[PDB]
Amino acid sequence: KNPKSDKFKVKRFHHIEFWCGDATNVARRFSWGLGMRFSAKSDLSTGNMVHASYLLTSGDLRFLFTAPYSPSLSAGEIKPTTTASIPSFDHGSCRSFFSSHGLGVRAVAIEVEDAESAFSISVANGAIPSSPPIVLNEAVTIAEVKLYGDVVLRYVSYKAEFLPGFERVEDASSFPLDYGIRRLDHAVGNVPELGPALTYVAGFTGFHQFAESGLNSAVLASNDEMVLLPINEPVHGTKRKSQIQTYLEHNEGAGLQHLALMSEDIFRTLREMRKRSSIGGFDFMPSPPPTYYQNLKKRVGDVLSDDQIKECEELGILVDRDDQGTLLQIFTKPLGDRPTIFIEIIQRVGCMMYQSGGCGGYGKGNFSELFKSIEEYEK
Amino acid sequence: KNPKSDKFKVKRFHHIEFWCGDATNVARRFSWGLGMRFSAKSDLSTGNMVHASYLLTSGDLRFLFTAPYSPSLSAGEIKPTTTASIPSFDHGSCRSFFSSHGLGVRAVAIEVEDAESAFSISVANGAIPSSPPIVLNEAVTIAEVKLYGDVVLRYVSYKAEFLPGFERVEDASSFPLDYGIRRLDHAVGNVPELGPALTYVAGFTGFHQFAESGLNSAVLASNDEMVLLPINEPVHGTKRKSQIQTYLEHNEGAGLQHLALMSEDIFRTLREMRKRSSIGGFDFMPSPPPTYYQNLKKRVGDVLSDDQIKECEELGILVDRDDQGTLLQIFTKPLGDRPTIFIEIIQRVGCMMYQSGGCGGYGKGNFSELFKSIEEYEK
Ligand SMILES: Cc1ccccc1-n1c(=O)c2c(C)c(C(=O)C3=C(O)CCCC3=O)ccc2n(C)c1=O
Ligand SMILES: Cc1ccccc1-n1c(=O)c2c(C)c(C(=O)C3=C(O)CCCC3=O)ccc2n(C)c1=O
Ligand SMILES: [Co+2]
Ligand SMILES: [Co+2]
Repeated sequence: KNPKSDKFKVKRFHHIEFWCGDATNVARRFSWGLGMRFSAKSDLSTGNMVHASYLLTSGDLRFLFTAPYSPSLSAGEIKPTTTASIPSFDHGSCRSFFSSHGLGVRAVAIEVEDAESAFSISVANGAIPSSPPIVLNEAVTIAEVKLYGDVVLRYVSYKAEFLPGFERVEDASSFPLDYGIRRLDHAVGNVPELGPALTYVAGFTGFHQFAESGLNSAVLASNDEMVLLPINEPVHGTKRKSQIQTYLEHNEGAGLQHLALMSEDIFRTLREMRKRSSIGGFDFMPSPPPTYYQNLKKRVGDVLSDDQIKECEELGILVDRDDQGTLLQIFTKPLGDRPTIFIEIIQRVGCMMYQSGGCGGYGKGNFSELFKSIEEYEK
Repeated sequence: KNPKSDKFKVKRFHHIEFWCGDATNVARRFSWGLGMRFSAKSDLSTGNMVHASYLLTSGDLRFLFTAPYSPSLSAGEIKPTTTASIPSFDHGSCRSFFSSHGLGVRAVAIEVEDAESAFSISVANGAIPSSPPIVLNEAVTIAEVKLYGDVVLRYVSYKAEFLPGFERVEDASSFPLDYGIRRLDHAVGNVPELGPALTYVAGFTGFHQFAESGLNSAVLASNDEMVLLPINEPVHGTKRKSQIQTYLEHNEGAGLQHLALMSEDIFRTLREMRKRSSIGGFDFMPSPPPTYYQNLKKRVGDVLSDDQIKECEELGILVDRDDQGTLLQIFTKPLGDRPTIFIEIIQRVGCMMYQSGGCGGYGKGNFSELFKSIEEYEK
């Protein structure tokens, strides 16, 4: 059941912003590892004396990488005269975030009909304000409220290309990489206590809840279920230590756990990413045993052929199934030094009407299926 | 004239250590951009709860990338019980360095006969101590003194594979990249005042001085002139603003300006690096006008053929000449967000006896030749 209770009009995920120590090196690594194109910049070469921000795109997916310059370059500025293109940016906040958490997501940005309205309604309904609405060049409005930990939910609305003050990058420096990633499917937070986190976020958004090893989790969703925000809490005392708890320890508390990126062809995406794992790209979790793929015939043999299943086996892809649809997924190793944030690659099969959001679930059935396949492979 | 006045026995450059916010992403970017192999690690997976350190190698060149973990992971440790593999590391120093300077070189490390002796003699002769000698697993001794700004000169000596506590990286995660880079030729500092900097460093090392647009510079060299440490100061009031002064402003003071990496085949190195510039690697300075390469015939037509000169032209390579030998060189754009540190690729022709250090100079003749070629190309 979907009560469609959004307190303001939400459209889609807009962008994800990483706060970095050096935006250049993270953005170049991610571009190569994920097959994302450099598409916009705001830095010294565009007159920004405050922060360096670089935008990567793949389809509708937008990854922004931002780092602070020396405060000395902008010491004469005040907020009315700022050269920052993202007015919510603050040197001290950014340095403290990265010191505390390491490389990670600062902002989960969603496009809304009216960012000022979304902000006011959010705070009237319990949201902790982070940055008030600011209109950029009379064209785009941006506002921020706290989501969890030091992560903000950023509202963006357009009257009528990324943000004012960003320049399109020169074609020569913009190599058209593309491994098939097309949009952000969901963005997942880890928190110490799920209940209060859910109550807080669902409280100010009106997002509704969507449809024994490590965690409890729930998913908040917008009206059409295209903005999907799962949240995890640890389960303590378990045989193996909870990966949610490890996250909280190494991250210094709550924050974004993983970004799930939808591919239009997960087999091409994983072939291309795995070719680059050892030459600057991303590594993937250790593959499941062959028993997992043997057992896929009984589970999804009506959705995937033998060839398509064998192709899952060579690439380490996981498969889970809903009552609505089927999900192919795989997880990277952590994106940076700490065992904190990672990426999921996903493709969904079914739920055609366009495809409805969350088709096939989030792979929670793969916890049981993995452990069983582990012991079954012990044989 | 070479008075051979080293106050202790110096062998060769050993490694360069970058202090990072996220060592993983910088190391992966550099590995791909420069064709360096992942060869050792010290991080959580090796029991280091303090810092993440990753070592890249190409020939004898060793680049180390280090970033701090949360201090909470090691809060119970004291120096006698540390899990850090580099005992001079300090969370606060590293965070303050990166906050102040951004991504850059913390340590210029040279191998010496006896790091304890080198340290004591250095400080007895004016060196400002940074980290006292520490013996690692009764096998390697490390000590540090201040060089300039927040850069240290690190002494390493071996009784008899990088450092104790570092593990060799798994072959699968160790792709054998190689674009021809073979060793560190020289490491260059920018300072506000050259005289005091030279007096200080030559004072404690016994290094001797080796053989109108922007700077004054001089080069300190070890006995056999294989450890080469140029230092630049700005020249103010010039028509174009000094790039040394821009460095000091954006770096928050003195620091390492560039690393010159010798290639065994500069044409292969530059072909391979330029193929990767727009897909995660490094960008190069804008190429000289065709007049520069037209004028190369008269200057080096006895060293390079027409084909070898035309090959310089397509790759943007610069050529300068000594009375001893000839130098091919090219400069990258800055390695990170700030217009501070960059890399030079070099290959030297001549001075055979082995090749003697500094053969061909450092390209200072290319300041005049570039400006002339600029106006000549205006035509
Ligand atoms: C537990 C674990 C340890 C070491 C590496 C990997 C894992 N690991 C996962 O992290 C994992 C995740 C993260 C999801 C997942 O995407 C997801 C949930 O965890 C909760 C609902 C929302 C959501 O999107 C699904 C299955 C997973 N499975 C099966 C798994 O094994
Ligand atoms: C001035 C400038 C502005 C924008 C980009 C590039 C440049 N630029 C250089 O940075 C440059 C350098 C850095 C060297 C060089 O390697 C060097 C010295 O500068 C002093 C002696 C020790 C040493 O190693 C030589 C020639 C150079 N030339 C010719 C040049 O044009
Ligand atoms: Co997921
Ligand atoms: Co040089």
